[PDB]
Amino acid sequence: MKVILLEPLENLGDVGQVVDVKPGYARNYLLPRGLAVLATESNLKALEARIRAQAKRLAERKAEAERLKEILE
RNA sequence: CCAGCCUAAACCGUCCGGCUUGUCCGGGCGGGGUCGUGGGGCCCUCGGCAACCGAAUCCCCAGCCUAGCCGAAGCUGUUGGGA
Ligand SMILES: [Mg+2]
Ligand SMILES: [Mg+2]
Ligand SMILES: [Mg+2]
Ligand SMILES: [Mg+2]
Ligand SMILES: [Mg+2]
Ligand SMILES: [Mg+2]
Ligand SMILES: [Mg+2]
Ligand SMILES: [Mg+2]
Ligand SMILES: [Mg+2]
Ligand SMILES: [Mg+2]
Ligand SMILES: [Mg+2]
Ligand SMILES: [Mg+2]
Ligand SMILES: [Mg+2]
Ligand SMILES: [Mg+2]
Ligand SMILES: [Mg+2]
Ligand SMILES: [Mg+2]
Ligand SMILES: [Mg+2]
Ligand SMILES: [Mg+2]
Ligand SMILES: [Mg+2]
Ligand SMILES: [Mg+2]
Ligand SMILES: [Mg+2]
Ligand SMILES: [Mg+2]
Ligand SMILES: [Mg+2]
Ligand SMILES: [Mg+2]
Repeated sequence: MKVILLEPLENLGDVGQVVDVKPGYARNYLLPRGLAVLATESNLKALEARIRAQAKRLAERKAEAERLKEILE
């Protein structure tokens, strides 16, 4: 069972991270407690989004602060 | 006997719901697509088509079905209860 978890669990790993688990642990616990989600191709593709989103957002907030330093120095 | 066809998916637009604004997550609608010389999508170059095909869908008609109608040519005698 592949599931991207939405919470840092000492068991599995950190948020957003994808990891393998026994189906039971997922179907009967992680899933209902919302702690994690199915690594479905649909959701997985949407996870590639948040990465690119903030990979841009950060590589631009900092990218803009590259000119401010380019003048005060 | 005779005959071949429509979609799902990639792709684009829209509507509603969702987030952490992304050619992004889902749902419905429309466009796109449909085959084994493998085909389609998206990009570059040629018509930027009159045309050529065309129904298993509609519309009119013929025909046919459910009543009908026209239709040739004979008389006499005889037996017999009756020709
Ligand atoms: Mg489908
Ligand atoms: Mg598509
Ligand atoms: Mg669109
Ligand atoms: Mg859509
Ligand atoms: Mg709607
Ligand atoms: Mg909305
Ligand atoms: Mg959409
Ligand atoms: Mg469609
Ligand atoms: Mg078509
Ligand atoms: Mg079509
Ligand atoms: Mg084809
Ligand atoms: Mg080219
Ligand atoms: Mg052209
Ligand atoms: Mg052309
Ligand atoms: Mg023209
Ligand atoms: Mg006729
Ligand atoms: Mg007939
Ligand atoms: Mg009749
Ligand atoms: Mg008569
Ligand atoms: Mg008669
Ligand atoms: Mg006599
Ligand atoms: Mg007689
Ligand atoms: Mg007599
Ligand atoms: Mg007689």
